[PDB]
Amino acid sequence: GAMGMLKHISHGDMNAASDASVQQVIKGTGIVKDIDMNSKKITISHEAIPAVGWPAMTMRFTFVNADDAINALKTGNHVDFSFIQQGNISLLKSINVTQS
Repeated sequence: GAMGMLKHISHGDMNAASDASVQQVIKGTGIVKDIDMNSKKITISHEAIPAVGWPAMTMRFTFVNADDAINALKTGNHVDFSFIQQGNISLLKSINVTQS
């Protein structure tokens, strides 16, 4: 053996953490069918999302904020998006134009 080990990596730190956030923002893609800003729902005709197990069909994703993206993008445009499953309520987390 060869004595004289070199401490390259060390902590010198005292912390503790215990979490694994499994609430992943469920991203899909589809074409904007309608945006009802009065009813606060973006109706996106979405392609097959295997994550939730919803095939190629339309769905109203309810949005928290009428964002620059939401306001500038409209019916006929192909977007990507992100949402969560709040019971049966699809609460739209984010929505981006996939080609720009």
